[PDB]
Amino acid sequence: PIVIDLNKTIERDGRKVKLVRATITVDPETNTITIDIEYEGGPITKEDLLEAFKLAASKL
Amino acid sequence: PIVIDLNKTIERDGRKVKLVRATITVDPETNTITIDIEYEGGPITKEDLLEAFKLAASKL
Repeated sequence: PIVIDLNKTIERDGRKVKLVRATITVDPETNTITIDIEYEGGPITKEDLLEAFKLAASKL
Repeated sequence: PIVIDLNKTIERDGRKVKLVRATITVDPETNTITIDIEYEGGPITKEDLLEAFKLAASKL
C-alpha cells in the first residue's frame, strides 16, 4: 500500500478540489494499478481524477 | 474507458518489459482510478508497474 502526499489544488470549471493523498494499490498478478484519491474540496469529476492521477505519478 | 499507447520498454533487473497499452478506468463516485497495463515482455513486478504507471500519466 503506497501512499503519496499531494497537497495541490485544482479549480477546474469552478470546482475547488484540494488534493490530500493518493493510496496506490499495485497488483502484479492482474497487471492492475488501483489508485485511491482523497481530496478536501468540491464535487470531483472524471477530468479531475485524471489530473490527480497525473500529479500522483509526478511525485514518485 | 481511456486507452493510452505506451510503446516503451523497461529492462529493470534483467526483465524485458515492452509496454503496449494502458486502459484507464476512472470512477468519480468512489474516487478510484483503475489502470490495466498490457505489456509484451518478461515477468513484471510491482516496481515495473509503477514505472508504466508513471509513463501512462506522462502521455496525457
